[PDB]
Formats: sequence, C-alpha cells, structure tokens
Amino acid sequence: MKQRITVTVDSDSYQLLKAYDVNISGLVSTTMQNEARRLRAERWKVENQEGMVEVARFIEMNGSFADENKDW
Amino acid sequence: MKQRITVTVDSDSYQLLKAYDVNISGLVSTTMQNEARRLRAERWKVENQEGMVEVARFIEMNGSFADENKDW
DNA sequence: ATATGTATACCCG
DNA sequence: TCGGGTATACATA
Repeated sequence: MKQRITVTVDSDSYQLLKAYDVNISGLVSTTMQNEARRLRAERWKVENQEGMVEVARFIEMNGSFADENKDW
Repeated sequence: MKQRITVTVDSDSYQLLKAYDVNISGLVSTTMQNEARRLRAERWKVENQEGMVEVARFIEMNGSFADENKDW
C-alpha cells in the first residue's frame, strides 16, 4: 500500500535537499535500503560521476495555519 | 513552527528503517544535509521494457467469371 | 486512479 | 491549532 512517512524537519536539514529538487521520495527510500541493510554507517570512494543537473523545482506546494484556540 | 516532510512511500525500503526502530525523522533530514551539501547529481533510473512484435499473415483472393454475348 | 506532498486532530507536557 | 507521526482529507502533478 502507500505509507506516508513524514519527518517533520525544519531543524535537521530537509529543506535543502528539496530546495534543490528531491523531497526525499527517492532519497529516503534509497538511504533506507542502505541504512536498512547496513543500519549504522558505510564508506566509499571518489564519486567518479559528472554532475550535470539543473534545478527549477516545481511540484511541492502547500501550507497553512489559523490560530483560534490552543487546545484545552 | 516545524516543517512536515513526508515521502508517501512504504515498501521503498522506508518501512525497513523504522521497522527496526527509527521512523527516519533524524536520519532523513540529517542525511539530506549530506546530499544537500554535496549535491553532485541524481542517478537517473533507467527502465528495461522491450518494444518488438511480429506479424505473419496470408489470406487469399478468389474471383468468378462471366459469359455474356450480344444477342443477335 | 495513483503518486506524491502536506495539514491537521490527536497524544502527552 | 503546539509538536513527531500518525490517517485522512486535501492539494497538486
């Protein structure tokens, strides 16, 4: 099924990743497999890959808030 | 005010992380800072679907004949 | 009809 | 609204 995982960041370092163009959908799930298998920490070598990607993120858009109480 | 970031995933390895004991909250956004700091380039996920097909056809073509004349 | 992201009432404090 | 994380409700693609 579809499980909505929500990491209420605003602190750790979420806004940047998506600020560039990756609202963790593929990131989390990717990190997940790695963190899932190894669950601790790993190490690799030089990227050995060219970085030719742009931005212009345009998918995520929402947000609201209206104070009218406090809750008891 | 914090910020809710949610990957509507489940089986994309996400569940496995929290399945252990970490809803990834701290991991996700932390990890992001790493990919947000380094942001080299996303790994374009390629497919593997074929696009070939056959035909093989052979019907027939039959016809009739006529007599006629002129009649005197 | 999904896929994806998000807000929000709730929970305890 | 209070928040992590939730579902659903809702927005958006």
